[PDB]
Parts: sequence; C-alpha cells; structure tokens
Amino acid sequence: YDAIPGPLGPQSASLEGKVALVTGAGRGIGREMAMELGRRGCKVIVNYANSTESAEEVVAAIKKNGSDAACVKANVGVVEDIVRMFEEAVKIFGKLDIVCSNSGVVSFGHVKDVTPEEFDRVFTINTRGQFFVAREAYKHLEIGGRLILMGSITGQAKAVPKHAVYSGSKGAIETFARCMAIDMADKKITVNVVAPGGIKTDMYHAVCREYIPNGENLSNEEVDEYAAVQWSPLRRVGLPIDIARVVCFLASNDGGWVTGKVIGIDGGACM
Amino acid sequence: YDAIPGPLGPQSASLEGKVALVTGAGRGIGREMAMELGRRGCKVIVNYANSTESAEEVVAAIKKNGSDAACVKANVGVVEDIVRMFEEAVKIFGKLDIVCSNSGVVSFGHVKDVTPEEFDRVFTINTRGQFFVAREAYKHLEIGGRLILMGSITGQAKAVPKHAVYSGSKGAIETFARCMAIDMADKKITVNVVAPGGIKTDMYHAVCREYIPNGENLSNEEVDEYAAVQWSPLRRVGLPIDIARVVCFLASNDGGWVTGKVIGIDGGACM
Amino acid sequence: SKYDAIPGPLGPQSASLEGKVALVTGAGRGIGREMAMELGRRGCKVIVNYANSTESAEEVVAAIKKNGSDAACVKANVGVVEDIVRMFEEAVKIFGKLDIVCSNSGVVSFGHVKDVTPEEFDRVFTINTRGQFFVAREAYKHLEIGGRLILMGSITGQAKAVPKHAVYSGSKGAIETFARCMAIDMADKKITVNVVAPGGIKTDMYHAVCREYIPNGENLSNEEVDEYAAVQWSPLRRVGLPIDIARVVCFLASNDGGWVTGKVIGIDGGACM
Amino acid sequence: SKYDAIPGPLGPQSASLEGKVALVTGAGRGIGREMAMELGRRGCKVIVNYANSTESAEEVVAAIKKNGSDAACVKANVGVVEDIVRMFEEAVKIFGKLDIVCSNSGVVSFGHVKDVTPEEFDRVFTINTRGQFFVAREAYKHLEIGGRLILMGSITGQAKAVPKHAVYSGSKGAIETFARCMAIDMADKKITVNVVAPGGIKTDMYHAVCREYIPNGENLSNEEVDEYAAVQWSPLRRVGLPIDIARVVCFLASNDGGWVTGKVIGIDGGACM
Ligand SMILES: NC(=O)C1=CN([C@@H]2O[C@H](COP(=O)(O)OP(=O)(O)OC[C@H]3O[C@@H](n4cnc5c(N)ncnc54)[C@H](OP(=O)(O)O)[C@@H]3O)[C@@H](O)[C@H]2O)C=CC1
Ligand SMILES: NC(=O)C1=CN([C@@H]2O[C@H](COP(=O)(O)OP(=O)(O)OC[C@H]3O[C@@H](n4cnc5c(N)ncnc54)[C@H](OP(=O)(O)O)[C@@H]3O)[C@@H](O)[C@H]2O)C=CC1
Ligand SMILES: NC(=O)C1=CN([C@@H]2O[C@H](COP(=O)(O)OP(=O)(O)OC[C@H]3O[C@@H](n4cnc5c(N)ncnc54)[C@H](OP(=O)(O)O)[C@@H]3O)[C@@H](O)[C@H]2O)C=CC1
Ligand SMILES: NC(=O)C1=CN([C@@H]2O[C@H](COP(=O)(O)OP(=O)(O)OC[C@H]3O[C@@H](n4cnc5c(N)ncnc54)[C@H](OP(=O)(O)O)[C@@H]3O)[C@@H](O)[C@H]2O)C=CC1
Ligand SMILES: O=C1C=Cc2c1cccc2[N+](=O)[O-]
Ligand SMILES: O=C1C=Cc2c1cccc2[N+](=O)[O-]
Ligand SMILES: O=C1C=Cc2c1cccc2[N+](=O)[O-]
Ligand SMILES: O=C1C=Cc2c1cccc2[N+](=O)[O-]
Repeated sequence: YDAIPGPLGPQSASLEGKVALVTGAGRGIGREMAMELGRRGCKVIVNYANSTESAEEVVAAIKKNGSDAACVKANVGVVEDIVRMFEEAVKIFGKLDIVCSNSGVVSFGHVKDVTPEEFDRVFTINTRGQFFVAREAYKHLEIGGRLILMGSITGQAKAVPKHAVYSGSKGAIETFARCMAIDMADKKITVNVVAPGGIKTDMYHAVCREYIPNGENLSNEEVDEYAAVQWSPLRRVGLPIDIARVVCFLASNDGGWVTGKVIGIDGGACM
Repeated sequence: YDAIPGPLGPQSASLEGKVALVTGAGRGIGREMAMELGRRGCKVIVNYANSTESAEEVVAAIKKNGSDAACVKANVGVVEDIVRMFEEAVKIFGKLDIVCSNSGVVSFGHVKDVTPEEFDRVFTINTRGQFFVAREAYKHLEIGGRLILMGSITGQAKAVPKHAVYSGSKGAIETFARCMAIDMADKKITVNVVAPGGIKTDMYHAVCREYIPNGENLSNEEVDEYAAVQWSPLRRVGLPIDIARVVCFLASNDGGWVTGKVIGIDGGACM
Repeated sequence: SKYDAIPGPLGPQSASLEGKVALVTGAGRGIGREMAMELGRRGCKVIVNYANSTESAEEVVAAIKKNGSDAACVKANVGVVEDIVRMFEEAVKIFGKLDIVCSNSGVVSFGHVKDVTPEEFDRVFTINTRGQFFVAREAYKHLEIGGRLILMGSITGQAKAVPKHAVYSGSKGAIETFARCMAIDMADKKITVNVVAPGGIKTDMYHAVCREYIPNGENLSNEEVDEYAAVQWSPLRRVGLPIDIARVVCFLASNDGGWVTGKVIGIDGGACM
Repeated sequence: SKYDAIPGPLGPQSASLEGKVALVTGAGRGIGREMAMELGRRGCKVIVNYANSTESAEEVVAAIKKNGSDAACVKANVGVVEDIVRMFEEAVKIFGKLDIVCSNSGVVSFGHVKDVTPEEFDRVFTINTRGQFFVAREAYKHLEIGGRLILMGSITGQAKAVPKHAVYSGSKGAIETFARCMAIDMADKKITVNVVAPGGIKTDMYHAVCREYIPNGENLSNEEVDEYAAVQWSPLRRVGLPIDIARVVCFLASNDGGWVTGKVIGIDGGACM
C-alpha cells in the first residue's frame, strides 16, 4: 500500500498516447475538450448528432495540431446509437482511455408551464443520455480509465427562477458520480462531474439573459460585463478552455485519487 | 416587515382545519403521513394506484380518529391521472392546503446491467411523477400552501453500491426543491424535501439486505440490529412516525421560513 | 420487535414542551430573547442567561412569568469556561434539571482578510466557536437522558458572495461540523444535536451591520435596507424575524425532532448569499 | 471581446510550474514534505517551513536541490503571528517573490466532548484554524498578482461517523468556509483560494491515530490497519499517500487551476466516513 501510483514529477500530468471520446464535440465546450485533449497528446473521437461539417472541422484541426482524430455520429437520446458509437469507436483506434460525457440541451420555464414533452426532451438527453453513455463507457474503458460527466452550477444554484427542469437534470448527475464511482472502481476507473458556471458558447448566447434579472434588453456587450462583474470576483467571463483544462487534469494520473467528486469551475460564482 | 407571521405560542404548530393530499397513502410512510396529519386536525385525501382495499382502510381509520378522509385513484406515471386526481380532490373538500408527494419505487443493480426499461420505470415515478404532482399542486394550492417532496439519504450517500438509478432519481428532488421554492413563492407556498434514512415498511422488508455488506443470509431480527447499531448513534430503527412528525412541522406555520431546504431524517446515519 | 415500539405519543402531543426546562445563552436580547419567550409560551421553565444586559434579562424573566411559566436569569460570559460550568450548576439548582439547551450567544465582525488583527480574530472565535463548544460540553454533562442541544450557526457558513467576512463566517461554519461530531458522542445519553442557520433576522446585530452585506449600501435608509433584504434575500419577499427561528427551535426541542440529529437546518426564506 | 482573450497558454504548458516560487508550511515531514518535493520536481523554487523538525527540514531542502531546483528552510511556529510575518519577510528576501502558498501545518486530536479541556481545544485551534488564517493573511500581502493559496482541510470537516473528534473536525471545517470567503477578498489581486480535503494518508499523523477511526481497532496490527483503510475507505481498494495530495496541489497551483476558486476538493479515493 506504499507503492507509488504512477510517475513522480511533471510526467504525471501527461495525456500522451491516450485515446479519448467526447460527446457533442463538434461545438462549444465539447469542441474545446477535444482540441485541448489533442494538444496534450490524445487521439480524439469526436461524436456529434447534427453538426456534421463542424465535426469534420474539429477532426481536421486536431490532426493539424499533431494528433489523430475521427468523428462518429450518434444521438444520445437513443440507447442503440450509443451502443454502436462505442463499438465503432474501439475499432477506430483500438481502445478507449478517457470518456467525456458532454452533450446537453438547455431549457427555461415556470414550473406551472412545463409540459411532459419538454420535460422528457431535456431528461432523455441531459440525464438518461449521460447515464447510458456512462454504461457503455464502463464496458469499453481500459482498466484505470476515466469518465467525466457534465453537470452545472444549476444543480446547487439558489437564485435562478424558472429553471427546475434543466437544473434537476444536472443535479441528478452529481448523485450519479458518487454512485457510479463505487461500481466502476472494480475496473479502477474514476468518475467525476465538472460543474461549470456560465461559459461563452452557443448555449450561452441563446439563454444568457434568462439568468439576468431584467436583462431582456441587454446588449451582448452588457451581458458579458454583468457575467464578469456579477458571477466572479476575478472579474471576467468563463470560457471553454477554463473547463477543458480541468477535464485534462482529471483525465491524467494527477487525478488518480479524485473520484466520486463534483468539481465546480465557475470563478467563485454565487448563483 | 416587522409584522408577526401567524400566532405566537403553541397554536403555530396546529394543523386544525387544513386539507391535505398524500400520494401513495395506502401503505408505508404515506399511510403514516395521512394518519398523523389526520390526528392533528387535517381532512385527508388518500391517493393510491393499486392498493384499493388498504386505501379504504386508511380512510376509515382516519374518520375513526376524528377527521374526514377520502381516497382517489391515480398513477403518477401518467400525467393525465395526476391532472384529474387534483380536480377530483378539490371537489371533495373544496380546497387544498398541503400536498405530500410520497409515491415511489426502489431499484438495485450494477450500472453495467441497467436496462432502459428499468431506468425509465424508476424515473417516471420517482422523478417525473413527483415533478408533475408538484406542477398540479402549485395550480391548486391555497396561497400560503405547502408542498413536501420525498427524497432519500441515497441522494447524498457514498457507500451504497449498485444504486445509481434509484439514488439519482432521488438526488434530482433536492434540486427541484431549491428551484421550485423560487417559482412557487409567488403563491407564498413553501417547498421542501424530506430525506429519510431506512424506515421499516414493505420497501424496507424487500431490499434492506441490499444495503448491508454480506447481508443476504441475515434474519429479519439481525437486519434490524444492524440497522439500529450501524445506521444510528441513537441505536434504534427508523419508523414511519419519525417522518410523519417532521412532515407535520413543515406543513404548519412553524415551518414558514423553511423553504428550498432538504431535511435529513435518519437518526444521524452515515451511508 | 422492540424496534417496533413507537417513540413518544401519536398525534399533536408530540409537539408539546409542557413542563420542560430550558436554558438559553444570551437570552436578554434578540433571537435568544425570542427563543426563551416562545419556549416559555409552549410551557417550558426558562433560565435566561446574559453577560451584560442585566436589566433586559430581568425583563425577559418577568415577561415569561406573566405568560404563565417560571423563569430566572443567570449571569455568565461564554469567554470564561469557569463561568459556564457554574452557570449550569446554578441552573440545575433553580429548576432541578435541564431538558433543552439553546446555545445562542454570538458577536459579528467585518474586515478584509489583510486587515484582520489577532486580537479581533480571537475576540470572535472565543465567543462564537470556543464558547459554544464549552456550553455544549456542560450541556451534555447536565442534560436529562433524551434531552436536546441546538447550536447557533448562520447562512454565512456556506455563503458565497459576502466579502470581508472570513472570521465570522468561519466561526459559524465550524459549528455545522460540531453538530455532526457532537451528535455521535451525545447520543450515548439519547440527546440530539442540531444547528439552526438563520439568514438575516431583524435584531440589534442586524441594525449594526446589515449594510455590510449590501453592495454600495452605505447610504441606504433603514426603510431601503429592509426592502433590499425582503426582495433580494427571499422569493417570499419579506424580512426574517426572531419568531421565524424560535418556532424551528421549539420543533427540534420537541419529540417531533426525535429522528433529526446531526443536521443543519437553514431558516432564511430561501435566500441565496 | 476583451473577455474573449484566452487566459494563459493553450496545450500542456498550462500545467507548468517552471520558474515559480512556492512556500509550504510544515514541509519537513509528511504531506507538507511531499508537496515541496513534487512542486520542486515541476520546477518551483521552494521555501521549506518547519517549527521543530530542523534536521528533517534541512534534508528536504538538500533533496530538492539534488532534483534540480533551489530551496531553503525557514523556522516558524504558526501559533505566533509574529513568526509568520517574519517568515514571509525572510521568504521574499531569499527568492525575490512568492507565487504559490501551501498552508499545510496541523495537529490531530481525539476525545469525547465531555472530556475536552480548554487547553486542548486551544492547542488545536491555534495551529489548525488561527494559524492557517494568519498564514493566509500574509500570503495575500506578499503574493504575486495572479498567485495561488491552497489551504489544508480534511474529510472530517464533513464526516458523519467518526466519534470523539469534534475539536479537530471543527478546526478543519472552518477552513472550507475560509476558502469561500477568502476567495472573494484575495481576488482583487487575482489570487485563487481553494481547500484540499484528504481522506486518510500514510504519514506520522496517520500512524499515531489511525486506529481511532476504526471501531474496535485498538488491537489491529499495522498490516491490518492498512487493509481496513484500503478496503473500507475506498472502492479503489488502496491506502492514500502524500503524492496523491501533492499532485492535486500542483494542478491548483498551475494555470490549469485558473477558474477553480472558492472550492473544496476532496481527495480520499471515494471514501465514506
Ligand atoms: N455553456 C454554459 O453556460 C454551460 C454548459 N453546460 C453543459 O455543458 C455541455 C455543453 O454546453 P455548450 O457547449 O454550451 O452547448 P451547445 O448548445 O453549444 O451544444 C453542446 C453540444 O451538445 C450536443 N448535443 C445536443 N444534443 C445531442 C444529442 N441528442 N446527442 C448527442 N449530442 C448532442 C451538440 O451537438 P449537435 O450540434 O450535433 O447537436 C453540441 O455538440 C452541456 O451538457 C451543457 O448543459 C454546463 C454549464 C454551463
Ligand atoms: N422505506 C424506506 O426505507 C425509504 C423510503 N423512501 C421513499 O418514501 C416513499 C414511500 O416509501 P415506502 O412507504 O417504504 O414504500 P412502499 O414500497 O411501501 O410503497 C410506497 C407507496 O408508493 C406508492 N406507489 C407506487 N407506485 C405508484 C404509482 N405509480 N402511482 C402512485 N403511487 C404509487 C404505493 O402505492 P400502491 O400500493 O398503490 O402501489 C405506496 O403507497 C417512497 O418515495 C420511497 O422511495 C425514502 C427513503 C427511505
Ligand atoms: N441577526 C442575524 O441576522 C443573525 C444572527 N445569528 C446568530 O444568532 C445569535 C444572536 O444574534 P442576535 O440576536 O442578532 O444578536 P445581538 O447582537 O442582538 O445579541 C446577541 C446576544 O449575544 C450575547 N452575548 C454576547 N457576548 C456574550 C458573552 N461573552 N457571553 C454570553 N453571552 C453573550 C448578548 O448578550 P449581552 O447583552 O449580555 O451581551 C446577546 O444576548 C448570534 O450567535 C448570531 O451570530 C445568525 C444568523 C443571523
Ligand atoms: N495524515 C492524514 O491522514 C491527514 C492529514 N491532514 C492534514 O494535513 C496536514 C499534515 O498532515 P501530516 O503530514 O499527516 O502531519 P504530521 O503530523 O506528519 O506533520 C504535520 C506537520 O505539521 C507541522 N507543524 C506542527 N506544528 C506546527 C507549528 N506550530 N508551526 C508550524 N508547523 C507546524 C509539523 O512540523 P514540525 O516537525 O516542525 O513540528 C509537520 O511538518 C495537517 O494539517 C493535517 O491535519 C488532513 C487529512 C488527512
Ligand atoms: O448551465 C448553464 C447553461 C447556461 C448558463 C448556465 C449557468 C450560468 C449561466 C449560463 N448562461 O448561459 O448564461
Ligand atoms: O431510500 C431507501 C429505501 C430503502 C432504504 C433506503 C435507505 C436506507 C435503507 C433502506 N432500506 O430499505 O433498508
Ligand atoms: O449572520 C448574520 C449576522 C447578521 C446578518 C447575517 C446574515 C445575513 C444578514 C445579516 N444582516 O445583519 O443583515
Ligand atoms: O484527518 C485525518 C488525520 C488522520 C486521519 C484523518 C482522516 C482519516 C483517517 C486518518 N487516519 O489517521 O487514519
């Protein structure tokens, strides 16, 4: 029990020669996860559901930076797509070391107005989808593998109104991490959840003002000032790279004793 | 802002003349919630899905104790049943002051073995069902009403293996409480979640040993000793009345400033 | 099967504090004063502790008697452990036993971390943390088997947006950990230990430092401060009052609070701070 | 748009601690010793603080130099604020500036709440809580703009099953609250403040009190204690080691930890205590 796990020194942070799969990697946070993982030495499998051209673009940019990459189409709202995506994936590079469950959709609405169709729309992707991506990940990962789930500050937030559906779908993920950390440990796989605050993406551009009291008439410039001054003492807006960096840490040997945890990445936000 | 809300003294705990609806009140914890609420002066609407005779029995026992009661059939896994149950309910006693979302099912299994049918079975009732019971509750409750959701120690537990599905369905409820507490406050309604530890019910009798390492061969007598010594410094097993009492507190004026909270009722358990 | 025994009475009698004996530290003013009053109204005999407010303490005692219960005050400063030990010895001499102990006494503090002096750090921790811990030690020793111990915390123990508040916030955060740890030990005498964590509550403490929690609030009128507190800190849209806390303390002190131990109960109207 | 600027370098250089200067309190032994060593291997110049272990401190310094970085030890007891102030003044004189501060120094304690003396309560809080707070005050004043401050917490701050541990547990729990509150203040200099909360880790502290966390463990052999720790406290089935913590400290100290502030990072292998 005194044997050192992995190398001492800077090498413990290396992702050289690893093979990673990221869901929803054609845009936003997922895209940056794939890019950054590629820069650190990973062969990356870029999953997408709709954005086909964007996906082929991420694959090209990763090769340009010195790492191999490939894309695979699959909709997480369909367990069968998830099952085959993983079967294709292991055929591409021969193994799977890291899995980043990133795909997700957003939603806003007073509880009194939520329809069962909208509730199901969100949960099938944000919760049920991540669960099944995790199931297949367990079966296919190398012993000593990694699984990083995507949460949100909304799982614990206390002041965002009309956001129960989305918030609840993300809150469930924090519990999965703890419970899956136990089961998946029989394969020495760690499981954690990243919980970012607002990050500038297409998602952010579409609903940012929903998190801002009386912000319907704010200019894009004003929205970012609010985000910078209101959601962080460090006084700046969050960016995809802010998350990609933490994902890489968890994915490396440096995160070997971190499992069953929820890592908040929001610049000290209070929401 | 200095005006005292409600009466000073012991009367602030009274549930006299209130009308409450409890889902899954024909058995277990729900049954005790209805009984106790009835003893404190509430007219109770006993919902059930399958247990018809048990339901009529709870209604009779409540009348016997001095309060009116009535039963209504509805399956929470069907939004339409929930919609009509509430419409019937307000016709029975003329109004609705307290709603206890209690109905739930249990499930155990290693992540690698979970099927989409089982995952959906559990979430449709424990999560989607509670969400829609809450939606209808909001629409029908009196201003100053109450809504108590049913969680579990499993939402935060860290040592129960093969329990991700159930645990996650309950963990989502803690997030709903915070988010719904905001929306429902426009009607001065409070929303909280009760998170019990093991409580002796039919549920407990069926899966208690799943929470006990190497407990497959334990006698019922031995299971209770383990539960008493292992899950509580107070050295006893949890009982439905332990939960019913806290529900009554939240339902009264005494709980007027308690909203958006998760109240753990497990006798100081560590699971 | 012995495990099937119902603990306490079924029905509304489970909420009763009739004939109980309770001690409240710092009961001459604020939240502590209202705890004693409300506990008094539910039928408890109350020992009103105070460190400085002598005349106010005597007034609380007289008011409780007028409401139909018996009370008496005892002077003690929680900064001196010896004062606490003798306070409990005098307590049991007055009413014969002790059923409920409410550790309420506390002081507030604001200041950028760079400006905190060791004297100010010690000023606060000795009362808010060290004081509560020793009041808890004595409460254990003297409480009836099946008694109650409620510690005073704050929203600041978990708050994320209050600047220049590490000393006070840290002194309260430690209490949440004392509850979980003390709930284990004190259970050998069937005593339950919980922490109440209020949001802002209108007392003397609030009037002195409320604006410190409000960004650019230095020039706000009292009327504007309450509006901010009411609208910003609660979806229910109102300010917190001593009775909001007193009511939850009574629940915890009753048989209704029997299975609730080692917990933190936030009572802030759904605040986000 | 100024908000679109990427903070720091893309790729693996973001994980670099090359040419950084770090100070670690209690770096002559245990977790503190391994933090200094590992930080040294990633390219930092290290100031090795110690209060008593002089010879051990000198050994850590020599080992870091042998691994290719520069180091120096400074004697200081965190119980004396004046020793901390002068320690930081001597620190900047040695390497010219300070980029990373690791508040690691601490003592353990066990005892039923009924048996705790005020002298023992003060012994622990002065080092574990008051000490860390004043090491943090000085770290703020002397740190480079964009620096780092990592406080040492423990699993005990939130643990639910360790009996006779309210003093120590409470002293660590307060740190989690210091992180959230100090992250706000120290951000005016772009410094991030986080808390690492380890589970059991094999050090001298562990060897002295490990059995106290194990029910009926008083007669366990060291071999049996490790097996219990490995199987009971982790699904991964192994014991915690100083390197497991040192690695996470380095992450937080790097540009990779830039958006992580005001957080508690548990590093216990998925333990439940
Ligand atoms: N941005 C923010 O402020 C925050 C975001 N998050 C979470 O981070 C993740 C990414 O967010 P962000 O990048 O902003 O989101 P975007 O809206 O930019 O899209 C993110 C990704 O989700 C993918 N996706 C959507 N539906 C599916 C599906 N059915 N199957 C597979 N993939 C799908 C999209 O791919 P496609 O184009 O093919 O549809 C896209 O690649 C989400 O889970 C989000 O909830 C958490 C906190 C904050
Ligand atoms: N007992 C324990 O250890 C704990 C239980 N809980 C939760 O407390 C609640 C009650 O548990 P417990 O009393 O032990 O459970 P039981 O298994 O005894 O049954 C509880 C109730 O759930 C109802 N129910 C099931 N399905 C539906 C449905 N589709 N629609 C409406 N009602 C339904 C049942 O009614 P019917 O007979 O009509 O099917 C029954 O009334 C649950 O939500 C449970 O998860 C939380 C923590 C611990
Ligand atoms: N007001 C608020 O918004 C909130 C308050 N709290 C906590 O609630 C408690 C009381 O608050 P509040 O009523 O507003 O406070 P006040 O400032 O109005 O008075 C608090 C009490 O503390 C007592 N006290 C002070 N020092 C000592 C001492 N050395 N020994 C014994 N008793 C002492 C005072 O008694 P004396 O007159 O004799 O000095 C007084 O009775 C505190 O612990 C506080 O931190 C928590 C959250 C919010
Ligand atoms: N070991 C474990 O399992 C865990 C430990 N921790 C925490 O990690 C930290 C270190 O633990 P660990 O390495 O095991 O401890 P050890 O007992 O092995 O040594 C701890 C260090 O504290 C230092 N120290 C003690 N008093 C002072 C003082 N008055 N001033 C300055 N430095 C002082 C010691 O230095 P010196 O030789 O000069 O006295 C020593 O370097 C502690 O804060 C501890 O509470 C948290 C979780 C788990
Ligand atoms: O989870 C989130 C998705 C979007 C978002 C979230 C948290 C905070 C802010 C914003 N935003 O879009 O502005
Ligand atoms: O949520 C729960 C449902 C059953 C249960 C739960 C928690 C702890 C124990 C047990 N049990 O059945 O034994
Ligand atoms: O702990 C507290 C003491 C005062 C206070 C606290 C929390 C929130 C508000 C206020 N106030 O005084 O306004
Ligand atoms: O904080 C701690 C100090 C020692 C320890 C702690 C947590 C868990 C285990 C052990 N141990 O010494 O075995």
